[PDB]
Amino acid sequence: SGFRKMAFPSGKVEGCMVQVTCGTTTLNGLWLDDVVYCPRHVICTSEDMLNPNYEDLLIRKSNHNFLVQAGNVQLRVIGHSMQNCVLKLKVDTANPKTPKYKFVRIQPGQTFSVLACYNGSPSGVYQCAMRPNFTIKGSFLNGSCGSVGFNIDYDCVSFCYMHHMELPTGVHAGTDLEGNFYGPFVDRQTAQAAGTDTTITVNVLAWLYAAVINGDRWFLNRFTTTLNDFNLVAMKYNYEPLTQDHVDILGPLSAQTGIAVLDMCASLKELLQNGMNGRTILGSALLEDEFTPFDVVRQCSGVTFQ
Amino acid sequence: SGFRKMAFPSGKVEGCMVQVTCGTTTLNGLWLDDVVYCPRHVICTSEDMLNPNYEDLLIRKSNHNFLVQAGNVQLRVIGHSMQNCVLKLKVDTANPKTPKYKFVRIQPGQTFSVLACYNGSPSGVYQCAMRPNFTIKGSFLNGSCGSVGFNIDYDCVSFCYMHHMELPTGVHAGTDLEGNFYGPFVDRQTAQAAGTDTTITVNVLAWLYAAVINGDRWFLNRFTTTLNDFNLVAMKYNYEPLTQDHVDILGPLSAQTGIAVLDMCASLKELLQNGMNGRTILGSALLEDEFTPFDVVRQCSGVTFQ
Ligand SMILES: CN(C)C(=O)N(C)[C@@H]1CCS(=O)(=O)C1
Ligand SMILES: CN(C)C(=O)N(C)[C@@H]1CCS(=O)(=O)C1
Repeated sequence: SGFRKMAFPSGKVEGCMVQVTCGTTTLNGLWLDDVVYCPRHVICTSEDMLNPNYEDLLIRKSNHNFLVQAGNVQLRVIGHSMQNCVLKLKVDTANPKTPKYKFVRIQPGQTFSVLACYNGSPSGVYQCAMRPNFTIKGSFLNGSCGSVGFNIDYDCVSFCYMHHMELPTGVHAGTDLEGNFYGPFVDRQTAQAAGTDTTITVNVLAWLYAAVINGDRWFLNRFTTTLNDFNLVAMKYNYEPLTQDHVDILGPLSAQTGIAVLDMCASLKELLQNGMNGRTILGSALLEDEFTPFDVVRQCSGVTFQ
Repeated sequence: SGFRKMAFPSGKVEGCMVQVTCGTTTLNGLWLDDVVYCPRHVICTSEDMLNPNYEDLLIRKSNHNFLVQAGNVQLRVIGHSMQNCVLKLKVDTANPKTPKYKFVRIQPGQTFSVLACYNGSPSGVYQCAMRPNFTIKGSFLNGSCGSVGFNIDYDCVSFCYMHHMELPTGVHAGTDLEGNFYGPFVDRQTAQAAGTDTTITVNVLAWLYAAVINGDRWFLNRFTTTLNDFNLVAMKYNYEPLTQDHVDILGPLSAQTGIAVLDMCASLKELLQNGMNGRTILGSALLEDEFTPFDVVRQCSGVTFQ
C-alpha cells in the first residue's frame, strides 16, 4: 500500500534522446528508426520567434545545417521535412535502441510521463495530465524543448507529447509527434490565452477510490446523489461534467471497494461544499486530478513493463 | 519554469533489476558486477516471518536454491552470504549493464528516487524522502521488496535504499545496500512503532525559495525572525529544529532570490500560525518537505546525467 504520483520507467525513452542544433539554437530530438523528431522552432533566432515564417526560414536550411549528436556520436542528416510544427530529420543510421512505439494523440484528462532533457541528456522524470484547456503544468527551462511525454503498454512506448513552449502564465504547450499543437496554441512569441483550467472530475473520483483502498476513509459520507445533481455542483466549482462513460470507466474500482460511483460522487460533493477542514487525503490538502482510473488500477495491482 | 516532484531517469537502475526466487517467495534483486543483492527475508515462509531465525533458515539453503532470472536468462549462483538483512548472491556473470555506482547511507531529510519493481520488472518511478522517523512513504505491494532507492551524480548511481517491509500503519522500512535498516526496524512480522513524523524544515524553506523563483510570492511577509524564535514555533508544529548548517546550505538560494534565510523563516512562521487561508503554493495546499536545497538548485538550473 501507499499511493504515489508515479512516472513510467524512463530507460526506453532515454535511449531515444539526442541533441539537435541549428545555428545558435540547441534543443532535444527524439531518434526513432532513422528519423529524428524535433520542434521546428529550432530554425528560429530569438528575433525570428516574434513573427516566424517557418516556410521562408526553412528555405535557408540544408541537411548539413542540422547538427544531431547522440552522446559522443554525430549523426549524418540525409533529409529533412516539416510536418506541422515538427521537423523530421532523416539520418543514415537507425537508432539501435529504438523501442516498439506508437504516436498517439491523447484526450484532455489523460496522464503521461515527461522525460525532461537538456542538450539530449535526461535530467528527470515526472507525471503530467493534459489539462482540459490543453496546457500541461510541467517543469521546463530554456533548452528543454523537444522533451517528450509518453505512456508504456508492456513493451510498446506511446509518444503523445513534445514540449515546445511556455505561456506568459508559466504553463506549458506542445504538440503530438505529428507536430499538431494540443489546444489553440502556436509556436510564436505572442501573448496566448489559456482558458479555464477545470478539474478532471473522473480523475478526482479515481483518486478517492485509491484513498479508500489505502485506508484513507474519513471523507466517506452517508449520502448519495445523481449525475444531474452532482454536475449542478461540479459546474459551480469548475469541475468537468461527469458522464455515464466516466461512471462506466470507474466500474472496476466501484467493484473492488463496494462503493457505488454515485455514493463516491456524494462524498466529493461534500468535500467541494465543505472543504477538507484541515485534513489530508493520501497526504494532499487538495483534491488530486492527475490520476486516471487506469492509473489507480495499474498502481494498486502492480502491473509491469519490459 | 514550473516546479515538479521529479525522479532521476531510471534507465541505469532498470538494467540492474532481476527476479530472485527461494522456494515459494519471489522478490527483486539488484545485479551489480557479479553480485545480486536482495532482502534476506526471501528465505522465509509466511509462517517463518512471525519469528525468523535467519541463521538457522539459511543453513537449509544451497546456491542452487536461489533462482535468479534476468529477463529470459537464468543466472548461475556460485556463492551466497548474509550481510545484516541482505543476501549477496555471487553469480558467474558480471552484469554487462552495471553502471558506475556507490553504496551510501543517507541522512533523514535526504531525498531519493525509488524504482518500484515486481518479479524483476520495473512498474514505476517516484521521489521519496527519508523521514526523520526513518520511514519512507512509498507505494509498495506484495512482491515489491528488493526495489531500490538511488540518486545519480552525472554518471554514478548512489544506491541508498532497499525495500523490505510495511508497518501496520502503511509506511515503509528498508535498509542501505550493506543490509542495515534505517531506524529501529527489524525484518520480522511483529508490531513495530514509527515515532513522530516531523516536517523537514530546511526542505520546506528550499521549496519556498523554489516558489519565489517560479513567481508564487503571495506568502512573502514584512517580518524577520531569529533561529531561536523560529525554532520555538517550529517545535510546537513538529518541525525539525533549524540549525546554522541548514542556513548555510540555503545560502545559494538566498543569493539567487535576494531573500535572507531568516526573512523566509518569518514567512514560514506566519504560514504555520495562520495556514494558507485556502490558497496554494506551487499547486500544493500544504507545506512540501520532500525537496532538498540541492534538489531545488538542480531542478531550477537543469543539471543533466549520462
Ligand atoms: C517557443 N518558446 C520556446 C517559448 O517558450 N515561447 C516563444 C513562448 C510563447 C509565449 S511567450 O511569448 O510568453 C514565450
Ligand atoms: C517483511 N514484510 C514484507 C513485511 O511487510 N512485514 C513482515 C511487515 C512488518 C510489520 S507487519 O507485521 O505489519 C508486516
